[PDB]
Amino acid sequence: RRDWENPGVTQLNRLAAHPPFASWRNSEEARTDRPSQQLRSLNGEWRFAWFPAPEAVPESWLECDLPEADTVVVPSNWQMHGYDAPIYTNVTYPITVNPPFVPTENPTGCYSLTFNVDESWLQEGQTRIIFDGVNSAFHLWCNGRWVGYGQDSRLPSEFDLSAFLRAGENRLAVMVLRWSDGSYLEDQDMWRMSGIFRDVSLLHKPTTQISDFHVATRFNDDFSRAVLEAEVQMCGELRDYLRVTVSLWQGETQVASGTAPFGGEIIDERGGYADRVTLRLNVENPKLWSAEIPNLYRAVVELHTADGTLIEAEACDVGFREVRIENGLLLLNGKPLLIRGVNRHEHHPLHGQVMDEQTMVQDILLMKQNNFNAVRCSHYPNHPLWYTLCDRYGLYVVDEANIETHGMVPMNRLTDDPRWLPAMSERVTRMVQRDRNHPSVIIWSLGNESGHGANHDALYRWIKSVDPSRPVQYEGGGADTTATDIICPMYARVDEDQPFPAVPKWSIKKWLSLPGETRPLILCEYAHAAGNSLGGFAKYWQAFRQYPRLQGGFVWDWVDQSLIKYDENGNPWSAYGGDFGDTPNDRQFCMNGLVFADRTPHPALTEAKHQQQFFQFRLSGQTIEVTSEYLFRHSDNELLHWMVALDGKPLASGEVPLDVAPQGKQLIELPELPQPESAGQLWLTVRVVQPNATAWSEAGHISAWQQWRLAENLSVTLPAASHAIPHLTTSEMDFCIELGNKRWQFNRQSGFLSQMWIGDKKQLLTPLRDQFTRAPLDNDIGVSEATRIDPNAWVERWKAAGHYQAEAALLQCTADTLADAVLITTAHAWQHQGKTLFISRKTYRIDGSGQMAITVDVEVASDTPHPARIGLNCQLAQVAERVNWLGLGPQENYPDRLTAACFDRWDLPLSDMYTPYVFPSENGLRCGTRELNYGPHQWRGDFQFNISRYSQQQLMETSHRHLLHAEEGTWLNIDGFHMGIGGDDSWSPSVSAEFQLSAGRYHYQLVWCQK
Amino acid sequence: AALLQCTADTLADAVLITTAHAWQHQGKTLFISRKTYRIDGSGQMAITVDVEVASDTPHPARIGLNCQLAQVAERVNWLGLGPQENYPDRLTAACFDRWDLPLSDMYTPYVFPSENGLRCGTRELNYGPHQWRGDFQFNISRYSQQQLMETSHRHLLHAEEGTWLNIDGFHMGIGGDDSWSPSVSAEFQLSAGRYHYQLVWCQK
Ligand SMILES: [Mg+2]
Ligand SMILES: [Mg+2]
Ligand SMILES: [Mg+2]
Ligand SMILES: [Mg+2]
Ligand SMILES: [Mg+2]
Ligand code: NA
Ligand code: NA
Ligand code: NA
Ligand code: NA
Ligand code: NA
Repeated sequence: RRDWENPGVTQLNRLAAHPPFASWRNSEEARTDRPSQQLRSLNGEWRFAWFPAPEAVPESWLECDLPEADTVVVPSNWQMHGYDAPIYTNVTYPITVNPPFVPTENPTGCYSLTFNVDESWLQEGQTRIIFDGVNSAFHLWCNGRWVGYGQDSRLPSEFDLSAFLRAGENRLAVMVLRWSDGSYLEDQDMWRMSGIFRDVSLLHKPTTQISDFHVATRFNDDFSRAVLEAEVQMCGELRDYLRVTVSLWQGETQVASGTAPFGGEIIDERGGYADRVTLRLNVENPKLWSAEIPNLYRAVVELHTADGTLIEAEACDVGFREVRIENGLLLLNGKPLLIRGVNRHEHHPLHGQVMDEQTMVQDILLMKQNNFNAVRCSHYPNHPLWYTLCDRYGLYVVDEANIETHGMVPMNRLTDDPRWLPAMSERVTRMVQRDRNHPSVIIWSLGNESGHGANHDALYRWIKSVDPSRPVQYEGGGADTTATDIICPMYARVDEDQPFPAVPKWSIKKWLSLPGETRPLILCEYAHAAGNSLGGFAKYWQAFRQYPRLQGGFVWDWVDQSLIKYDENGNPWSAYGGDFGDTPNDRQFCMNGLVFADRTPHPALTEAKHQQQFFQFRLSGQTIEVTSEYLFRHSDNELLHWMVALDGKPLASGEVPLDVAPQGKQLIELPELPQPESAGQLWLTVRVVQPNATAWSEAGHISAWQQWRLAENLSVTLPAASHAIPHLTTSEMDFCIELGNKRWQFNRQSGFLSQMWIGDKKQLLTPLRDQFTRAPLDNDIGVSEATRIDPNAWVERWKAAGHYQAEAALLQCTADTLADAVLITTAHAWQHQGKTLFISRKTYRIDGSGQMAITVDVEVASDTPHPARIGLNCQLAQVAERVNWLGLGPQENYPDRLTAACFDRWDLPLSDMYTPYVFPSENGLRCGTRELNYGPHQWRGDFQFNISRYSQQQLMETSHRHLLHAEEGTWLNIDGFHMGIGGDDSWSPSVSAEFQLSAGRYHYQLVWCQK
Repeated sequence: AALLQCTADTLADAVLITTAHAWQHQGKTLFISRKTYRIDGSGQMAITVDVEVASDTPHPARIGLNCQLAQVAERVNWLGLGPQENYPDRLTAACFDRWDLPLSDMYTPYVFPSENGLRCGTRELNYGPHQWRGDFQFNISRYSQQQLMETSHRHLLHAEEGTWLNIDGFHMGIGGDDSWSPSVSAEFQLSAGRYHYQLVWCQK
């Protein structure tokens, strides 16, 4: 019947969806969420055989093991075991678009397992098998007999096996199809894999059982009182002696308990639900749940007889919180939220899409430690443990239906088609039925990038109808359709409109006030983090804080979707689209996370942490004003450390306890500070420290910081008259300056400093020359390709203008001797096709102190695309261990992404001055630097710089980081100016005007000397 | 202005004068100005100016040079934004072109005297036998900034000897969102800390 090519058949003999069950036969166990002997895990070693198509599967496989089969671990994605290749495609479907058909060559994975079942499980009750996740469709057999079928790769499919099992050994056979009509609703931008990638378990339930239960919490006006309402449903034989008891606990303290026989209130002309009952429990002064303070209660649901015999018990963690939209604002417990969120795909560099507790906990800790309070399940229901962790650790969750049809044309071709409504409805309804009791879930999403169809409006209303406790959002069709309670655009900019036809992305500030608009705005996706990105992140947060209805967004995204591969020598390396022979593919577009696949932070993560801080600061004289952005908690685990330093040299510091109420302020007056002796700029740095450890952080954790320039005393003292005077030697080929053990060689043909000597040791491997280009960042490239060039992308504009091929034409090179120094004057023209792009005019002044002052003045043709940078570069002959500098750091920072960096004296091993982006590009820049020390060299001024063993040329010509080779010496790039990196999105120019080098004329000066 | 340095050097085809000044008040260094004057065999004087502004001092109204010329000419010819008075935050209406007006038009008769007549984005200025070239803002009139500041009514202003010239590498915005509180937007305040501009003074 080819059920996998029929959207009308999404399952066969599958049991109803429901909240997590464990069927405890002991109430204390249910209260403490301890393991249940009735819920068995079937994870572990299974038998597996790969086939090119279901027609290739031998009928013998149903009755017994295939000798050809291998023993593999389950859960897993069979691509991770190397049976076939994982495919990385963004929008374009991995299969020919011909709904509801899939390729005849359909990779088929045959899983089997021989397992034991005790007769006690079969003598009474019901035994069901639970598949938490099977990608993308499968048929199930037990002991050779067909059981059922199921689709939707991200929700559990359960089947009753009571009539198929026997005491002792039993064998399951699962035929998993890689492609199915379900694949048409699973076009998410991620690796396309398959298999039994989530847990498999067996659950025993009594015949008379709890088949479902919904927990809800209502409050009075000030949240000082609440009522917990628990609707319980049963299956099996109704008996007057049956009872349901619901008890609520706060730790080991029982807060409330209620008991009642089955029989619900009258519903309509035919009566009510004889198989249901609703318990209502009053709770005075409830401890409220929030991401700030994840207070949780435990609700235990007991099904028992009047005489007191327990039949079975179920339970869940309960978080008392109200979520509602009022007067245009999304409120949690009556307070307006500020969503510091991120989109998070379920991805592991080694295990593919199989999630484990350790990885989940690690992600959550990193998120909270970096000031994130919310996560969007892009773009499907997650592993069930994810919600439990978010409930307990405290994170707001957007639960999203597994529906994405991005590849359709138009995007809503299937979602506006009534014939696909059934399939879509199951993806939404079964998600709600499964996760509705989790307090962490505060918003339901109808899916992602599937246009806007009538099916969306229908399902939007279904959710509003069945669960009025949570708002529903959906971005498809313009981000503000009738299917969303929240304006949730993706990549809409702060001030710039992008008036696309039909689905425009208005400036978020403008969007809010469009005629008749009243809803809150929270970006479902923003700040695309591809490689060296997040430029302009501060601009979003300034807007979020100033506009009440701009309530945040979810960054795109958490982790790079890179996979590990091994070279000829067995060494591991990060691979992306196309590295598995997969084609077509979208190469490196699968990597745009704030952290590498192994969870190591990208530099951009700290920018996010700083901008998402929960404490705001203002300075006025000696008074520091601390304002709390917390909505519910007092600062009961925070103290403020302050430090005043003169050009990196500490002069004073101290610490004051923070005692600020949510939304409150605290004034802190700094002690009378003694005036410094030497000249320089005094800097004030404050940081909030958490003295005590928490569930998500260690003692001493820094949660926020800020800096201010205090008094500055300009140096007005002149340097003592030098002893010696530099000697100039003029030859037809060079201008040589000599002073003591130092020598400078200027080539008169090139007009550049070609060599410098300290003693008899050469200091340069490559002359010191102007540089106006950079190895293109992901944002500079966009979607441009050699086969499909995007003339609008920055990299293409630079290439077309000849920025990368420009040659220096010497216009002037002269030498002059002064009373105490030698002055070399040069002028160069960079041309391409007879076009003068840039003109650099310089003067080098070498005086008796051995210092070389370089003054640079550049002209940039107003009609050439603004250059990526304006500076100098050279390859130093030396390689040192440390890099010391007075400036912004310690991490990588660019003009439009340097708010998190702090001005101070930093010292790091050379290696930390290089950022290992999987896709090589300009990196490691540090801005606002007044002094740089490397080996025997020191550079002073006011510049930006990067230093590493990789030339810009190599970074630009290398596709993967593991292919980079350290070059001889050290490449130094010192810029007077550097273009922003952008990142509002990665398919169009996103560098704001104020961060583009458009002045036309630029000036900077550097002093080079021996440290 | 406290003088910190003033040297003279003779080059292959020119004379180079280098100076350094520090403007102080109550022992506080407000601004430091470093310059070089290069006079070549063609009679042109190239002036390079580099200024440091203490970060803790209120951002300055302008950063430039001024002097009282001995001559009084009838016309002012310039290649820049014009023809009317324009400032950094009020120059959108002005157009870049070659303008030529009588001296009086380079002065705006505001009833209450103040800085006025500025023209921005100017690459060349011509007055009498003088010619200034670069990328600066300037105003030129028979009234000193001092007189303008000390005179309450325009009718009480008297033309001074010669002509007062104010050439700025940079000039602060004039603001105006209201007139009882600071209204010059951040992007138009001179808060960069370090400023650079260059001019060539010659005779034509
Ligand atoms: Mg089907
Ligand atoms: Mg047997
Ligand atoms: Mg998509
Ligand atoms: Mg800051
Ligand atoms: Mg205009
Ligand atoms: Na807001
Ligand atoms: Na991507
Ligand atoms: Na505290
Ligand atoms: Na590259
Ligand atoms: Na006046």
